[PDB]
Amino acid sequence: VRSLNCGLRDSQQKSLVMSGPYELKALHLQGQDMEQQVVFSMSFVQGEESNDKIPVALGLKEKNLYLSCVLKDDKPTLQLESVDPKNYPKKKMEKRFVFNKIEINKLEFESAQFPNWYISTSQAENMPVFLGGTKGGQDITDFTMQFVSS
Repeated sequence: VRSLNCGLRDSQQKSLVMSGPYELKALHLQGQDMEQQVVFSMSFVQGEESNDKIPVALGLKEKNLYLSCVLKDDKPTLQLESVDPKNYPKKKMEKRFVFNKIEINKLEFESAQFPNWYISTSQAENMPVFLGGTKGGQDITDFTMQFVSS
């Protein structure tokens, strides 16, 4: 299974960063808070490889943590789940972990497990990243892949 390493930044220039051990937040870096964005390991998994759609899995480089979509309090919710390093990424994986990466010049990440739910950020700084179902309103659903390198 082919993987890559990148950071993600919404369309408003908010970089994804770590909150505590089990949550992400978004805030404008560069000249405010310096350059360290979470490094994701994006794997090319199996599913419908539509037109501009590629099924991927988003993992926290070196944490053995994956983003997953689960129902909590009856709403599709983003959680970071533990996985066994022996078994992951590898595979063609479970649904809760698959996101359809939709290309536009920006990217959207739709929950494969919950069609029409997207990885979203608020307009406000330092807020948690979440699964949102509007794609219009004040929450951001568009991102760019950032180089980290080394």
